This record gives sequence, C-alpha cells and structure tokens, in this order.
Amino acid sequence: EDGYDMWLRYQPIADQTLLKTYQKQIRHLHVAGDSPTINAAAAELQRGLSGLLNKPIVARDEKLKDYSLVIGTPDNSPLIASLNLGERLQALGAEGYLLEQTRINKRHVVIVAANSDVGVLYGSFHLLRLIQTQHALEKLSLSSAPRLQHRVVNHWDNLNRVVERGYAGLSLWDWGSLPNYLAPRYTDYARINASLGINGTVINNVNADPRVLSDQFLQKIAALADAFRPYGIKMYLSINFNSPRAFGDVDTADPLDPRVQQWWKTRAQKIYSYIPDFGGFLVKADSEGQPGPQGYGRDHAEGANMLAAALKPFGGVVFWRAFVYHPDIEDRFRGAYDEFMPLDGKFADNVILQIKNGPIDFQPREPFSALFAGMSRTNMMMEFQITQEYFGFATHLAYQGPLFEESLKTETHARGEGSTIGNILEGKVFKTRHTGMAGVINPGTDRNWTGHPFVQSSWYAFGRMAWDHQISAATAADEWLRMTFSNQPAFIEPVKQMMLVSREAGVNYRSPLGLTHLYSQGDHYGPAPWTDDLPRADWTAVYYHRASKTGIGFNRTKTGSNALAQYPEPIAKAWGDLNSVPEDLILWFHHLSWDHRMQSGRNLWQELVHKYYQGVEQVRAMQRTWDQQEAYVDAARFAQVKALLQVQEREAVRWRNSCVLYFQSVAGRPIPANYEQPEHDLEYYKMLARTTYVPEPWHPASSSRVLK
Amino acid sequence: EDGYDMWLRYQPIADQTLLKTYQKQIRHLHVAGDSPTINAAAAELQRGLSGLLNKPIVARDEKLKDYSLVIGTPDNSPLIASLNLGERLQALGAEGYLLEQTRINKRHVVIVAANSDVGVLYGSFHLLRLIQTQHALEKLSLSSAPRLQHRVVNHWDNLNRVVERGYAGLSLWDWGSLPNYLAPRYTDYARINASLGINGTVINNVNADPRVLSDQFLQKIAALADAFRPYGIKMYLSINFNSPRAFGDVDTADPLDPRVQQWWKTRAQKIYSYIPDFGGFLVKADSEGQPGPQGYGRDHAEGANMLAAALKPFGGVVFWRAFVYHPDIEDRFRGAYDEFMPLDGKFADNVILQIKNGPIDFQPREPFSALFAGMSRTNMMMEFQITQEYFGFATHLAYQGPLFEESLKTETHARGEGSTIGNILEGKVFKTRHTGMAGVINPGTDRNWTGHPFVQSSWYAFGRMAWDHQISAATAADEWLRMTFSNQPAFIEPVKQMMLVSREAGVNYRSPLGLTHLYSQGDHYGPAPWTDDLPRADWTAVYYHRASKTGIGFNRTKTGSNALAQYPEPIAKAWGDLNSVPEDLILWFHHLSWDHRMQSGRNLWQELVHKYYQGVEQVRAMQRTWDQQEAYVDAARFAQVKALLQVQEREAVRWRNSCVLYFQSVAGRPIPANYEQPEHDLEYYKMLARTTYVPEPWHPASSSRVLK
Ligand SMILES: [Co+2]
Ligand SMILES: [Co+2]
Ligand SMILES: [Co+2]
Ligand SMILES: [Co+2]
Ligand SMILES: [Co+2]
Ligand SMILES: [Co+2]
Ligand SMILES: [Co+2]
Ligand SMILES: [Co+2]
Ligand SMILES: [Mg+2]
Ligand SMILES: [Mg+2]
Repeated sequence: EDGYDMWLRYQPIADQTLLKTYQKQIRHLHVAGDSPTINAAAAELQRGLSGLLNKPIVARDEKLKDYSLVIGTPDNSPLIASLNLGERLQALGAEGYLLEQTRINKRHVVIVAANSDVGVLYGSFHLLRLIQTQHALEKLSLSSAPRLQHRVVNHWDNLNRVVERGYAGLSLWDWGSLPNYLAPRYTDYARINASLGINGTVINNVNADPRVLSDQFLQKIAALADAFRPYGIKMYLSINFNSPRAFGDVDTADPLDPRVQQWWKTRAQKIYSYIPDFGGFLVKADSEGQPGPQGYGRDHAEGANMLAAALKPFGGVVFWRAFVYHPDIEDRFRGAYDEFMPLDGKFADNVILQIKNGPIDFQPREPFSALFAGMSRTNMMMEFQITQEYFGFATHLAYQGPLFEESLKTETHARGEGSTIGNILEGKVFKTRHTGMAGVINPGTDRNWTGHPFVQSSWYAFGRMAWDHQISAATAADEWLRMTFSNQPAFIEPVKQMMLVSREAGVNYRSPLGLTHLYSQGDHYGPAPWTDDLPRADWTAVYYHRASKTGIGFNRTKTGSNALAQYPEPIAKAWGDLNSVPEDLILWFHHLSWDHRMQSGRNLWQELVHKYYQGVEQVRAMQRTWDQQEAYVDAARFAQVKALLQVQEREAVRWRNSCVLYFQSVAGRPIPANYEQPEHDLEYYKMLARTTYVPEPWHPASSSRVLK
Repeated sequence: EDGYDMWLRYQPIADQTLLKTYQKQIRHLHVAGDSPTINAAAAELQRGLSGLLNKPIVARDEKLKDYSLVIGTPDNSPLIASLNLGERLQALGAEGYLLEQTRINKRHVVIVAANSDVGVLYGSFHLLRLIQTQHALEKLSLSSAPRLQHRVVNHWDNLNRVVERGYAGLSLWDWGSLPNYLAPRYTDYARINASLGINGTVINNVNADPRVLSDQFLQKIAALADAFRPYGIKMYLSINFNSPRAFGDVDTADPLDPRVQQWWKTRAQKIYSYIPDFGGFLVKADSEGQPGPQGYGRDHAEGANMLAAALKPFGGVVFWRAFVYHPDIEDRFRGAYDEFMPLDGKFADNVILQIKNGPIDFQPREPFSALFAGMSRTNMMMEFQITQEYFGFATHLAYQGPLFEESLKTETHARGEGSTIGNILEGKVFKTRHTGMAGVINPGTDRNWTGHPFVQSSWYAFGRMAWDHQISAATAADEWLRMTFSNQPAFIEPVKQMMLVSREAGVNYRSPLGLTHLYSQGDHYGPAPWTDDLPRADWTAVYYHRASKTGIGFNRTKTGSNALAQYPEPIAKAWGDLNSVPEDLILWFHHLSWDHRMQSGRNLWQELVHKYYQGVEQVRAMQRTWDQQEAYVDAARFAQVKALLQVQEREAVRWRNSCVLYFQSVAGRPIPANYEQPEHDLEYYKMLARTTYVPEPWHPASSSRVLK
C-alpha cells in the first residue's frame, strides 16, 4: 500500500461470509452501451468487481444472464428501458441514478440506472462503494442526485510545475511531454474525482499565467481535457485579467474598451476550438497585486460581465473570486461584504461569485462569510481549502470534514430559520441560477497524491459534501476508512474519532477562542503571534489579536468596527451579546479583559492557556490511538503515519509554547502550575521561528539560510 | 512497469529451458553471517532469486544442502573458509569478490566469497545480474574488484527540495519528515546504487547551503546515512566555504585564521558524532559567485588543506572541484589548468581534485581536461554528468555511455602510450593514493527516478564504468536492456544500437564539428547560437564559435590562445595540424574558412549543414526503431518512450533550423537544395527561443511569461 490508489482499492472483501454473498449476487456484468463514458463505467466495474469479488468479471453485451449487474440509461440499454422506471428515474435529473435489486425477464439483477451516461458512471462508483464499505445488496433500492451543479476542484499550480501551497509534490501536468504523452496518471486523476462526482477542475494557479491561453498551452490543455472528458470532468482555467496586454495585442485591459471585449471573444473562440465543452474561467482580480478591472477604474461586475459575454455563446461560466481586501480599510473582516453587496444583481447570469467559507483566509475557524447571507440576486459558490496551508502542510494530520460540515450546517438566518449555508448554496433560500462548491486540493506527483495520507480524507469529504452538503464528517470518514484501510469495527471507531478531533486539535494549539492569523508570514508553517511591522497591517498577527496587558480580542460589535451589522439581525444579536456568543468565536467580535470568566469557570487568560495545552494533549492522544491500530494497517502506511504524528506532536508543542509564552509576555500572568512549563523561553522560540525548516518547495522560506 | 524498480526487476526468467537450469542449480540459499551488510545481501538474494526463479528461496543458516548458493567471507562463513581460497581472495582486496561453481563436502554449490561483507554484497548483486542477463552458471569462475576507490554520485539538490538541473522531480530527501520517517525509498535508493558498486553519495547542491552543517539538519542527514550504511554507501556533503560567517561564529572564513581552522575542526567533531563513518566534503569554491579562499586572498590549496586537516583525524576526504574560471582571462578553455597547475603537489593527501571530463561544462563533446595529463603530484577524480542539462532534460533520449567511454579511453600521452584517462584515474600513471569518479545524477521523486526512462541507462553505465573504467558503452547497454526490458535478441540488437547512436545524434543537431555552447542561457533547453551581450562574454555563444562571413571556429593553436600547449606534446602536435586533427574536435582549436574541404569532400559550410540535418535524421531513425519493438516492451513504457521521441524529434528540428538559419545569416551561403528548407525565417526561431516552454522546475525560464 503506497497510496496511489487512494480510496479506490479493489482488494478482495475480507469478511468471507459477506464475500460469498456478493459473489452469489453479482456473477455477470451487463453493459449494452458503448459511449466513452459508459465504457469508462464498464472498465471501472470490471476492475472493481473483479478485485473486490476475487473473480474475473468482464463487461459484456450479451443475452441477459441470471445474477447480473446491469447498467445503463433507457436510451442505451433496452433492458433498463423495459423496466419502465418512469418518473422515479426521471426525477433524478441529469447526473442522478438509481441502484436497485430487481428482476428483468425473470433474471435476478441489480441495476445501475440513470438518465445520462455520466449518471451511470456516478452510480457505478456508488455501487462499488457499497461493496467496498461492506453494505448489503439484498433489497437494495437507493437513488441519489447531486445537490450542487458545479462540483469542482482547484489547483494552484504554476506552469513551472511548482504548486503554491503545495505539499504533495510537483504539479501533475507534465507540460514538457504534452500533448504527446497521455500519461495514465491523468486518467487515474479523472477516476479519483469522478468517484466523488466531481465534475470540473481548474488546473492552474489563480495567480494566473497568461501563457495558458496561448496555442502552445491550449494544445497541451486540450489533451488533458480529452483525458478527463469520459469521466464527466470539464476543464476550467484561471485567467489573467491583463492578458490582452500580455499578448501584446491591446494597450489596455479596460473591460469597457471594445478592443478588449473583442480580444476575449476571439480568445474564447480559440479555446472552444480546442476544447468544445470548456467549462469557463476562474478569476482572481484586484487582490494581492493581481490585475483586475479596478486597475482601469472599473468595478467587478464590469470586469466579470465582459468575460462572461465572451463565454456565453459557448455555454461557459465565470467563477469570479470575491476574495478581495484593500490595504486602506479599517477592518479587513468587513472587506468582501462591503465591496460586493453594492454589486448584487449587477452580475450576468453566467457569472458565479466564488467566496471562501470565511471573510479572512481559510483560518482554522472563521465565522461564515457574510456575503452568503447578503447576496440575494447573484449566483454564489463556496470555496474550501483541502491543502493544509493553515493546518500543517504534509506533516500534521487534520481531517477537514468537520470544518466543511460546520460551515455547511451553519444557520445564517438570511431568510429566517432554515437558512443554512448549504441551503443557500443549493438555491433553496434565494432563487438562483448557478450553484456549486470549489475545493483547493493542490495534490502533486508524490506517490500518494497528497503527501500526508490523511489529506486524502479531506479531498474525499469535500467531494462527498459537494454531492450532498448534509453528509456528515463522520459518515464521510467511516466510508473513507473502510475504503482506504480496513472494515474492522475495532479499527474504524477509534480512528474515526481520531480524525474527527484532529481539526479541533489544530485549532486548539494554534489559535483557539476566536484568535486567528497567528502564523509565520508568509510561509504559514509555524507560529509567529508577535508578527508586526509588515508593509500592510492586515498581514500581521497583532492586527487581529490586539493583545495588551489588560485584554485581548477584536471589537466588531456596534462599539467597534460593527462588522456584526453585516450579518442578519439574529446573528448580530447572538454574537454581540456576551451571554450568547459562542466561546469558539468570541475573540473575533469582542475585546475582553483577561479577567473575564468563561463557561468553564476559568478566566480568559487561564482558558487561553488551557486550550493551547489541550491541543497538544489531543495530538498525543492521537498518537496513542494510532499505535493501537498496528494489527489492522499495512506496515508501510502504519509507519509513515506514526512518524508524521511524531513530527506533528513536536510542532504542536512548538506552537503551544510559542503562543503561550508570547501572550504571557504581553499579559504578564503566570501559566498555572498544573501545566508543564515550556522547555525554553520566548526568545528561544523566536529563534526557532527563524530557523525551523519550512517544508514546502514553493515558499521562499524553505530556502532561508538564517541560522540565528 | 512503472520504472520504480529500475534495473532490479526480478521477474521470472522467460526462457523456460534456461529457467529450469537455474532452478536446478540454486535450490537453497546459505548465509551464515548476520551483520547488517550480510543481512542486506541475503535480503536481496532472497527477493531476487525468488522472483527470477519463480519459487520461494529463503536465506538460511543450516546444514549445507546440495545445490546451494553459499555467501560469505572466511570470517563469517566456515563453509567459505573451508575452501582455502588463499591468494585467490587476497587479490580481491577490500571490496572485491569471487563467484564460483564448486563443491563443499560433496555438495554442489555456487559461492559468493569476499574478504569483506560489502564485497559479498557486491558479489551478490553480480550473481543476480548474471541470472537477469541470462548468463550460464555452469562452470562459473570469475572475480572482480573495483578499479577506483571512491565511486560516488552527486545530487545538486537544494534544501527546499528543488533540484538544480533536475528533470526527474523533487529531491528524494523529505526534510520535513526526517529524521522520524525512514521512508522505504531511502533503502531502495541505496539498493540501486549498491547494485552498481557505488559507495558514496553527495546529497546536496554544490551551490552549498550552510544549513546542512547545523544540528537540525545533521540529525536528518544521519538518518539517511543510517539507511545507506548497510549498503556500503558513505555520506558526503557539499559545503559552503563561508560557513563560519553564515553561522555567525567568526567574522571571516580565511583558512589561515586559527579561529576558522578551529571552527571547522569543531564542526567535523559534530558531524562525526552523528555519522561516525562520514565520508567528507565536496567543495565548489570561487566559482560563479560561490565563496572560497580567493575571497580572502588565499589559494585553493590553502583552502582545501584547511578543510582536509579538520577531516583527517576522522578519516574524511575533501573532493575539491577544479571547475573554476574567471571572467577576465583570454580563453575560458585555459582556465582550470592555469589555475591548478601551479598548485600541483601542494594539496594534502586526503584532498582529491574533482575535475570535469572537459574544460568547459559538460558540452555534448569536449576534448579531455588538460589537468588530467598535467597534474602528477595531486590526487584527481573525474566528474561526469548523467542528468541531461545539455542533452535535453527529460524529453530527449541520450544514453551517455558512449560519452563516458570515449573520455575514459582517450589517450593523453601523458607518460607514454597507454596514458588513457581511465589509467590516469586508476592512479597507475602518476602513482597517486586516492582515486575516483563522481556522477551528477540528479534523480527525483518521479516514479521512475529519472523522468526519461533512458536516463536510467546513463546512471547504470556510470556506475559500471566507475567499477571498471574499461567497460564499454555497448556492454553496459546490453546488460541494462536485458535487466530493464527484455532478453529477446531481436529487441536487444536494434535498441542497443539506437542507444549507442543517441549521444552522437545529440551532438549533431546541436553543435557538431567542435562547435560548443550554443544553448539558450541559462536554462539550456533549446538553441540560441546568436547569444551575445551577457554580463560575462564566456557565458555567450558567439564567444565560442566566432562565426563570420569568412569562417568559424576558435584558434587555440600557437597562433591563437595556445591552449594546445597545455597538453602533452603528441596531443598538441596532432590537434594543431589540420592534417591530423579529428574533425569531431576541429572547431575547438581552429578558426577555418568556410571553403575548407573536409574529409567527405564537402566544404565546411556544407559539412555543418550536413551534420545538423543528420542529427534530425538520426532521431527519426530512432523513432522507427522504437516503433518496431512494440511486441517486446510493456505497453506503458512503450507508449511513454514513443511520445518522448516525438517531442525529441520536434525539438531536434527546432535545433537544426535555428542553428542552420543562424549560421546562414552570418555566412551568407545557401542551404544546399537537396535539404528540406525551413519555411520560416531566423526571427521566427528567435521568437520560438523566447516562447517555447522550458521543462524544468528550477530554472527561472520555466516561469517566463514572454509571449512574443
Ligand atoms: Co498513503
Ligand atoms: Co514558483
Ligand atoms: Co484520538
Ligand atoms: Co490569571
Ligand atoms: Co521507466
Ligand atoms: Co531553488
Ligand atoms: Co536507431
Ligand atoms: Co557553399
Ligand atoms: Mg495567499
Ligand atoms: Mg551551471
């Protein structure tokens, strides 16, 4: 087990009684269709069933035999059409499917039925998942359809093949051998994402390189698109707003200039000539120095709509990122809301605003982005981060399912009760045209795709939740563990709980209680809560915590920045009252004296210390849990995870000691005697922050030769 | 077949008659010893024999059975001792071995015998190689001992894990998880190199990072050294001469300053506390801005000897690179010789000068480095390049065996006939005490280690030739092809010949006839023979070719720079006379009119055009040859090599057109009508040089956004 297969491990079912049952139920594989997508489904079922059932199962188009798996749509499988499934099937739409044990012409069968070929593919992966997770097929009758339209992954890959916030190797795309070399890995990438129902990929960095729109690169990108197409995955590209200038074709990129409009129209025509079902563009504009419409005195709708107009005749969409914050504002938290609310309704119907889960930047816990509850006339989609920019690169274990679930199940009160983030995304709150979620996965050429084996679980949960936003982190973890490691109950339960606590542990010894942005800048590996004096205050740590001898926290109530007024009234009320604000968010909204007593009875200083130390204890407990699983996991992955957990524990201690000693230096209060005193002093950990290796190829910090 | 095993593919012997024979001969594996090295040999033989013979062969220490393979030294195996090998073993020295079919108390055996455990390891790999290449064991009786002491690989790896001139992925060394995670791949790396008898590795870039000498990194490096030790591979590190300053411990790095001498002595003590058998240091000093003794007004012996004195008590050596050339000299060709000749005899006995095969920089063909024939009182070692900095990265097929063989068998006439480079390296010509060869391999995390599958053949040849410098490129290719792909004679012959011509093809489409240094600077992927106006003239192309309307070439005879006088008289005489100078070197030493007639009857202009076109034809012929091998190669590697060869042909045409059109523009002569004429002009290929993707993560050109 080297992780290359991820969760698509088709090894013989270990429970011999269950294996025999599956062997009796699925003796043949019947596939009448022959489109590329049906062929991909058939190939997946052949390899998967053959492996899981430990016998040769070959897809055939032959007279139906007793005890067959029969797959297809009414349009390509006369057997399926003969069942007259009618409305029940039709209601599942263009990507849904029905899995059902039934009879056809007196033969015992299990069907994978859908309206479209991609629905057959998705259903086929679910059928395999049922076997992989040891679910019974007897009396099976289950249907499913995705709850979001655009279920996409994002890769922050540079064309040099270095990945920005990439902890899993070089970019998968081997530009030097494209288009000529159609690497098997491109197909395996497509299988991985299609197994989750992911139907789009943005393959290139949002800090966008204009070369992707050149013929040289489009020929390469078209080869990738061709590999992805049978698996239902559309190609998207991040674009550079200044491309007309970069190509030397126009002396401006102003979206109101007719020459610019024409440049993008012509470029779209070129793209669609290479990739006829091209998805569209992802855009990071006017953010962190990236070009945009504001560079020409125009607004984000004028810019987005210009691009959207170019893509509309071809059916493309524009994912326009709302991650924008100008140096000039008083509270970064308020930025996106204040920038985009005036434009609600001004975007074209093929523009979708892509908004991060929170208003800052993927911090271990953030309150929900206010835009989701405010924009009632604009298409929106969520952006989540899987790659562990803020959760420890490839060395810490941090299953992200609980972060995604927490977000999706958050009640916003946008139009009263029931206005959860997931319901908003689905279109059940505000009537909308385009729905979706994007996940920043940043895998690479490492054998196991993700570096840390458990980052696979985060990618898994993302895709499952993009399909059904009400799926819990626990449900996704149970599935992933069974598919990836073992179906043994004694293994599943403790490792599932280990996964479920890992997100909170990462919060606890980095920045609990609503603290945030305490990372070393800009590499983000280790602690630096003392960070100050950067060219912009909102890039520092002190800006956010505002720690002093008297207290800590950032006042965003009516008496401070009043960011709470950007939320619906029930949220503003709940979060603005000390009696109701959740402690896990409190310092986002309140500057509190250190003597404030928390629910536990500890004062705020004591609680801060308690949480930091709790995070380390949680890591140690994870180590003990993992050691107890040796009998159930292959030796190689066992050893790898064990080692990584040791690194994590060392780094968690460094985080805890650095932050506690730093906040102590400001508050001037003792660490209670029942907590182990840090091994060294504050200056020592400032030295460690300057000298501890940063394990990422992209960020310049990994090249830093500082030794003191 | 994904190339992870390289040439250690232990698949069942395909010839059923030969397989039966091996099965009869080796029925058991007898191993009395139990040191880490013997254990590693036993493990290799268990896996190797079991795979090749298709039956379970387990190493055991038990009463001898008939038809056993018996391994050991007289010290650890009484059976081996009983054979009383005597003088037979004495000739093998510390690393050699004897392989022999014989008898022990009437039992039929094949022995792997040596004086040392590492000798048994090397012998064990040779035994496996005999089976892998389908050689008979009946009547086997052979011995071998390495001809060079230090048989080392070099890795230009930065600590951020980006490899300089690295076309095969990120650095193997996962610093973020070391020392905790002892990845299996570290052991596989050791197996690969030990299989060739390679006994040392320099793991870090010659553009040296001082962090490697810090405790943080020494702990990590020690883990790697621990993984390598049972395979006989010692650890070496490239050092930064300014380290005492970088650590903030001394305000100078002058090697004559007692504080500096002490700094290095104390640092060596620290290294050896972690790695008790540490090999020593590799040094790039006073070259390309890297620090060195000359920065303190001292000479290279003063610097090298200071380091050597620090290492001497512990048995360490200093590999001091002679790759040095200053911007203000008349002819870069003369640089290293004029720098180091005055220092002959001034270096300590534990210093070895590491000299590239030629005096410029690993160009497709260079004359031998004059230092090899001139330094008679200094230890020397050769530096070869395997990574394809100048042979097309990971997209061109370029077996380097013929380059290495051509070098090693070059007659220098240093001290009579037989003064070949190989004999000089062996120490027999000048009678020196430390000998070796280093190969710059720059592998990475790509699944097949080398990116292009055929780069594996160059690594293979390097190691074979480091063991025996008279091994031919053809012999090593025959072995490698059998081990890596197939023993079918109809496959081996044409593919061996394709390999053998590939180096010359790469000379021909780039820079034939003694031309050199025509690459795009500094990325080195594509053509740029027009290159001029760089901050140093010796980094340009025009500096080397001196092409004009009247002629081309660089006068290094007595009437020019007189670099020929740096060579022994017979070489100066042969190369200085137009009647005897080899055409494949001619423009290195003569500036010739375009009307000079070559041996073919063509004038020099016509000959230049002929060679450039010939290189492209040779690539097209390699494509046809490879296509003919589809029945003998697995589909995946077949497809990959086929595609890469397409990329190579496209790039070869670009090289040909660019260079022929460039030289035409200067000479003002027509391309003979029989050749296909380019259709675009020279400006078009200058535009392609600025815009064609450079496929390497490290060099900044891969990030260039130039589009015109
Ligand atoms: Co894994
Ligand atoms: Co980069
Ligand atoms: Co736990
Ligand atoms: Co207190
Ligand atoms: Co390969
Ligand atoms: Co670098
Ligand atoms: Co050929
Ligand atoms: Co002519
Ligand atoms: Mg960022
Ligand atoms: Mg160089």
